[PDB]
Amino acid sequence: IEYDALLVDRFLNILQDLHGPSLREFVQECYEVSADYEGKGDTTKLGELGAKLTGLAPADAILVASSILHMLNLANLAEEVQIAHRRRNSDIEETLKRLVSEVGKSPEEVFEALKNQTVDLVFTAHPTQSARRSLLQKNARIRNCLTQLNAKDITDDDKQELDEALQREIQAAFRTDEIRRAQPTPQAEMRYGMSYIHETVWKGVPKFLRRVDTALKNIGINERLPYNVSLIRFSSWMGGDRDGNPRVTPEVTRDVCLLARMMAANLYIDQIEELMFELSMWRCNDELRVRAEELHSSSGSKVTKYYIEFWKQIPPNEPYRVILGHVRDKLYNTRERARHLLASGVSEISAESSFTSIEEFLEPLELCYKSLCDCGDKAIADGSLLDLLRQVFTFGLSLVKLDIRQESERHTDVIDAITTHLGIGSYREWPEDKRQEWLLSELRGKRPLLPPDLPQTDEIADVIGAFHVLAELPPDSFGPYIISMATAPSDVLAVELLQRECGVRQPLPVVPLFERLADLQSAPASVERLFSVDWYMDRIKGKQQVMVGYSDSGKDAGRLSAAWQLYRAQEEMAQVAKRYGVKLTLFHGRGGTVGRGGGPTHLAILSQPPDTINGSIRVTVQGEVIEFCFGEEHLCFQTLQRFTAATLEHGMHPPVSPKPEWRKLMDEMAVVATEEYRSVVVKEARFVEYFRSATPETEYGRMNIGSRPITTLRAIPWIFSWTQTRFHLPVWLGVGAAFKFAIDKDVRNFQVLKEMYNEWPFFRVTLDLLEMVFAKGDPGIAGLYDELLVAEELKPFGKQLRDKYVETQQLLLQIAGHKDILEGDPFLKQGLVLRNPYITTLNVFQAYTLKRIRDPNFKVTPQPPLSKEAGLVKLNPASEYPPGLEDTLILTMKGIAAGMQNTG
Amino acid sequence: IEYDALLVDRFLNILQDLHGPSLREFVQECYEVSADYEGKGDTTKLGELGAKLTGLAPADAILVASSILHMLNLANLAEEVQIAHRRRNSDIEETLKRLVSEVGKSPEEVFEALKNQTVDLVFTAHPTQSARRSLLQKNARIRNCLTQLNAKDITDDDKQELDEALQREIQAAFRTDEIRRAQPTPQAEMRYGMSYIHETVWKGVPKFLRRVDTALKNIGINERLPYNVSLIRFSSWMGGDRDGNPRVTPEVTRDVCLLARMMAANLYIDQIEELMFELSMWRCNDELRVRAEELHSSSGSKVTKYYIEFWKQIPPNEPYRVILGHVRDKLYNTRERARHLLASGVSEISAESSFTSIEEFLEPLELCYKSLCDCGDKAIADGSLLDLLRQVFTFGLSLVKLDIRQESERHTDVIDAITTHLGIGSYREWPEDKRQEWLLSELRGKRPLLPPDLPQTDEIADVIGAFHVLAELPPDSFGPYIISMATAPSDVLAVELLQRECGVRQPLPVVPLFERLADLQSAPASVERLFSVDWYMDRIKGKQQVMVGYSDSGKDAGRLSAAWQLYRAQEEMAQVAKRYGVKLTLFHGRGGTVGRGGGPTHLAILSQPPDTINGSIRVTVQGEVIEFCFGEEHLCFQTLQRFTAATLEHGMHPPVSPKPEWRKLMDEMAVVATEEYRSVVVKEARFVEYFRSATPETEYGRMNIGSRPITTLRAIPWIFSWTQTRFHLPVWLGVGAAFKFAIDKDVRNFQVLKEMYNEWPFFRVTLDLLEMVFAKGDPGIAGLYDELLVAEELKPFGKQLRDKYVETQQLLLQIAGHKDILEGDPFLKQGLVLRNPYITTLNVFQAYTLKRIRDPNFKVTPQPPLSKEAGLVKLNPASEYPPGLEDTLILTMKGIAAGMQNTG
Repeated sequence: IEYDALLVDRFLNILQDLHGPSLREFVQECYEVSADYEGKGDTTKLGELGAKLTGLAPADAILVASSILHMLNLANLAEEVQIAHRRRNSDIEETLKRLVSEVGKSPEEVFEALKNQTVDLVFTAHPTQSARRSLLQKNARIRNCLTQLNAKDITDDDKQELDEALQREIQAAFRTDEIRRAQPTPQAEMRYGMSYIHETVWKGVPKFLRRVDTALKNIGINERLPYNVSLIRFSSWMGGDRDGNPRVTPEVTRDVCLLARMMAANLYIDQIEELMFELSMWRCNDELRVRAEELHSSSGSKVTKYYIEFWKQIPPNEPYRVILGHVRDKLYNTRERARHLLASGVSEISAESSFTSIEEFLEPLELCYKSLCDCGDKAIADGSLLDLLRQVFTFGLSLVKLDIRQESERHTDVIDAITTHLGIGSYREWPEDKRQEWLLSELRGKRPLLPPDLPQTDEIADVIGAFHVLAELPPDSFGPYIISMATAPSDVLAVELLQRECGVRQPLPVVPLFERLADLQSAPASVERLFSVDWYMDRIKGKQQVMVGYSDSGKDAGRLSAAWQLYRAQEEMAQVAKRYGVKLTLFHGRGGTVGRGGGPTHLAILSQPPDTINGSIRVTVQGEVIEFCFGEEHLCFQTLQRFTAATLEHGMHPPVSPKPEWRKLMDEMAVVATEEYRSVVVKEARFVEYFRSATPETEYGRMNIGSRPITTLRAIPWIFSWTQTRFHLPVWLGVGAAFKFAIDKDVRNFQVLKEMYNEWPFFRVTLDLLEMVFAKGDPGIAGLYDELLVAEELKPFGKQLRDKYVETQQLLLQIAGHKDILEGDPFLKQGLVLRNPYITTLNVFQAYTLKRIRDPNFKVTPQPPLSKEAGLVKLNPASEYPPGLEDTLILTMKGIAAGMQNTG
Repeated sequence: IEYDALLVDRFLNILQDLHGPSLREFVQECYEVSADYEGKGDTTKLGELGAKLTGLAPADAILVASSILHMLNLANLAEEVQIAHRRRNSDIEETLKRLVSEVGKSPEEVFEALKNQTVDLVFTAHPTQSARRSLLQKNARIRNCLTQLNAKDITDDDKQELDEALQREIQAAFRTDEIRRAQPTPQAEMRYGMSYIHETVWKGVPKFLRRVDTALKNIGINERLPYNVSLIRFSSWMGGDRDGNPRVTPEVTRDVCLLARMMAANLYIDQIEELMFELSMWRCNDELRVRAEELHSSSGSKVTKYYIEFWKQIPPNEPYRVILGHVRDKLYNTRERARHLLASGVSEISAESSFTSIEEFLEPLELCYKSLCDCGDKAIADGSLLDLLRQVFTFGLSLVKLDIRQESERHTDVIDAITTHLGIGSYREWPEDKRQEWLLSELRGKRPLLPPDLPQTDEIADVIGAFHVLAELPPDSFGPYIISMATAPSDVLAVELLQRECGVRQPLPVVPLFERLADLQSAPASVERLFSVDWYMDRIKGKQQVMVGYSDSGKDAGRLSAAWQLYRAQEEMAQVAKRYGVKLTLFHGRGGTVGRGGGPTHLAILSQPPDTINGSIRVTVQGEVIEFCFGEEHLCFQTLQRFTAATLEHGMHPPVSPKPEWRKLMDEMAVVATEEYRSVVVKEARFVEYFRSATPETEYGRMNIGSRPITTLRAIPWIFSWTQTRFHLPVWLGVGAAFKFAIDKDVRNFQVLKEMYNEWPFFRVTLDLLEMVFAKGDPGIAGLYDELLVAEELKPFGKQLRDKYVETQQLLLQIAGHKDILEGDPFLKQGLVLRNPYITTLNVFQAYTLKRIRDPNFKVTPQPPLSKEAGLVKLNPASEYPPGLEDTLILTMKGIAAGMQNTG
């Protein structure tokens, strides 16, 4: 609550210096009026505030909007810092002690479990990130300045300077345009998510483990965690996922996957280069002695004058510096090899001259470790050496594995053209049992099918291309090959074919994507049918993985229905696997907002059926969230902490399995929910009309968050639209009726709901999330958009919804036993209280802007300029909307999303 | 005394945890014992240790030697922390206040003077760094872990993980052979001293400067210190100084001056890259709008796939990023250019393709700074953009300038031979008057001289070739050409010629190096003569530099004499200059030890004739001192602080000019101090034998410190010798007599001696330095080497010096009015008490070790190996001296060197 006033005060001043009191006063007022609204709760303020803003001139409007955006951002920044300081002044050491003590588990059990556990976090570039790298940068700088600013040992002059620092970064950020003017490229996006790896996660992982070691010893286990074990791994979709996005061509993958390999190569060099300086021992293994001597006579060259450190030949007097040096040289060709490959077509540098596999890079390293531990000096080995070893297992030769995605109907096109051409029918019109026949005969065969004279097609080729590249690059640089909207088992085979048929060394594994409601239901079906194919079941080798999507599930049905459906689905799927003895691991397509399956990490894991993780899980970090989770130091350390602590516990101390009673009621409710949902968003004709009216869903594409070039469509904008209007329709629409039903059915059921909310994790967490949403909603604000945009005829329709909101919230609070929303979290409300008034301003602002943009005959009374006098307006060359209107709008969305902490 | 134990304690725990509880104890005992002598004086106990020590197995002798070495080392580490942590609770701001407040100066007068001040700190690689470069890395590591381990906001886990690291690091340095086996190379030496630049000084400079900006504000001036103004500058000798060192071929010169530019260009990139992410405003100069418009308009729309950031074309909406990006590329070439010129022979990268002059590089950067200013974002410009500008004006493209040093005679060798080969006789035999006449006319001629067919010694080449390398390399990468042993005006005119006769664009400026007493006295004349030759005066352009040695200077003549002479030297020289209106600046060849003109920065600059410094001053940093003065960041900041402060005062608050009485008496004691001096080193053949008899001089080389191979000895080895044996004979020799004499010549002089040590800065510092010297010398250890290595013959001669020593020390304390030594510095004495007992033990282990070499028939009763065991000793294959002696001797030196915190 302190830093808040600090960052804000600072900003307000800069504002005044750059633009003069007049304007600083305006922003100052807006807050006041919004306050009276958020405080006394009198709706007259919103209308008054509206008069204040509709008068502003283009430049002032763009400024005013921008001003609130920055203040809001700052708020979030202050909050992070405050959270960090507090909580230091959850934790594995905790969960271990708790598991061993309370739950009582042999430390060996823990240790083992820990060893056999792996949480793969895959970053994805879903258009969920609003801020641009430019501002995200200034932020990390302000965070850092704000921290050192609270240093309890900095002199006077010291502080004085740090302050000046904080201010100019604030001003610099204020001075840059936050409206990304062009759509990013797939390569640019990968360069974004990558920034975190070589800036916070790279040197983070090793530290995280050091703590996981300290913890282990604190529980008795006087043994560090083996460096080969990898508790957490990072994968990426930036460059691999090409579903619905034509811009991710097969070359884009070569480039991004090559560039990433160069970065790793580069990082490790700094590692080794120094490591050499540290391992200056001479007492070595009988084994290392040999290995070293050989490299001594083999090199013989020392003329490397361009080497800053360790230029002339290293004497065998320093055994490790010898091997390390070698490893380094090979590392340079690996970096340069890639450079050329990227720059020109090829490289003079030979394949054998560089590292092409992880084993090739480990053998030398591992050697030093053994040598050290053997010749005594183990501790010296457990130092920087142990850290590097861990990095290699976590990051490997290409910072992160790359997944691949593509809707199967594309694979059908390819396979169909191949059959048509060869004169053997239309694979398309083939019955599933027929396709499985042909496809299985082929997989068993030995004779090539891919005809060289095959008639290509931009897409029929774009897909073959992808596969080829998969063959070019190493086997390790890739993750699984996901098949969007793929149903029948033939769909998984058609890919198994193309992989080998397009020549692929170690064909990557195939994993289906069950997201649409329907697919999630018939999910355990296709799953079993697939384990019934001998060939497959045989090449699979026990290990199997399937991806479950959280976004579209509740888009076509309720949130409640979907939430339960995904539970059931991954619940059964876990048996259809257990029955066929396959280690099925689930890939969770969790978003940023609760509406798309998001929410606190430990809670989300706890809400998953018992016995369906067992130390193996993949989870998506959608764009925006990457910032949230690994933006800072401590932040990253928490995300890693959180994930492994939850996954570990969910295994050795599973959640409760739903009582038969609950299941029945749950299944029954889910129906009511979906019937309630589809009834209004689907069955109601004029709904969509009302939808594209009371919300800025239409203007979503203007922000330019991604590189993807209507009722039945898109989900990110869907969630977004109501998050802006602060209504959250989608997140709760079902729940209203689902509850009233279980009660109107039998009065005693109410006591059941209360029973569930108190004993069933899935259910408590599900409700607990909806409370947070309601805590960020405001039917008042929703009404304003209605009144201003929604037509007269359907005006009353809005009110109905407005009522369902309230009704659902009461029911929600009763079941939970809360007399007040977020009655549980006091600080979470404190924050809101400070924020809300700023958000409410941007709301009213957005509301009237849309009003002006849509109704060109909406008269307004223009006020006199405020800022000291525009090119600020000329920043948007050709705009379809009049003057400041566009930029202003993009700004409001930018900020409202900021204050809310969520884009979509 | 805090870490003083913390560190030592863990060392032992590791020591016994690695070699057996016995060795830990033995080492303990040897201190326990030696602690008694230092606290008693009965040299009787000493003999005991000697017996035991020599009776240790070769392997154990090493271990026991290294232990006391690594221990003593630690003491120096814990002491560096004990100072920071306690000081963190001299200063320019202070000095600026004291000047405007107390001295009554105009804040504008102080600012102005600060803009015209400059302090060139010249790093050199003298064989003074008796520390392994591989060991230094680990010391820094330790210091860092010691500081952090003593924070307050760290947790228990944090503390345990840190203390854990701090040990594995101490164990790392121990498990590493501290004796360098292969002698260094000129390239390896420039590399050692260079690390400090990019590892500390590169970032340090901008910081120190901002602070100065802060100070200037904290006293009035609300304007920053212009970025083009450089308070400090960095220069090197490493690769340019070839005096006395043959191994520095003219190739090594281009070699290092090339590598340096590759590093400079390199560092600049990391900076510029970063600053590209910062400056992201869209507002700019009409000038910059135009400029950036062109760059974007041209240079295609190319993408650089191997570029991590800003790979694609930059939009012109980011003016600053356009220009800066172009600077980055220009930078990448420059970095690649030199990279090639080193490794291969030439480069494809064009001349225009990269940066050649600082102007090319500045022009753009300055364009931005002014653009940001004009457009209101001065506060933004003063951020990272200023720091870079400050670096550019301080490091240039070379990073550090290079001085070239060659003995005067070596230039005669050439000129003499190019006359002998031509018609006219011999230069060498010509009278000085002749030399000037000829050389002058020759310099005014138009017809060549240097004959093609001229024969060439392996020496006449090494000098003429060097002159060619200077022709090739760029003018900005060179300092002056320093003529060691400068004597007469011809000496300068000879290089003035040779230079033009070997073809040089910008003939480096030539500067005399008056180092022998003889030349010092005559110096003022020479300097005036050179100002007399119209030709020279015209090429001088008003400025003039002249170095003055301390090392060899105090060699021929006693310390006192030399010290006084040097004063008069610069005293008159200044007057001469002043007479001809020449901005004479002096280059100070200050050593590391008091014997080579060492001591506290401020004290030193203080003890210099008033009105000789003012504008500028150059100072050397002899190898060992570099680690000192720039080892840590806090060290660097303070060093910069010290110089600029001291230097600023000496200008506005000059010291007192000696009183005629003082002058006279000084001159007198001067001759008396040399008399007693040379009389024992020159006018005595019995001496030379005692030297090689009592001090381990002939062992200096066994350390492979630098690459450089009676009066035939250098300064360093000289002092090194008497410093190990704790006698420091060369530093106090003359003094004793100078005093006694003036005490007899008259009694009123005792009151005049005291009267001087109170009011005259120079006379004070000199004695104060001495007191420290004596504060380290112990005649006990002095004579111990007699009864062990001194010939029974001149055994008394030794005891005769013993009495002069003690007589001198006594009289000193009398003049200073002190009871004890360092009486006025409880900290230091407290340090000797805890450190000495260790140094002693090493002296004991050294005096006997020298005998086990000098006297083969020395019977010593062996003992059982204390450690748990061969290969240790077999680390030195080809060694003349028996088993563990070769190594133990070098070790005992290295160890004592650390104890005394000085070598040469």
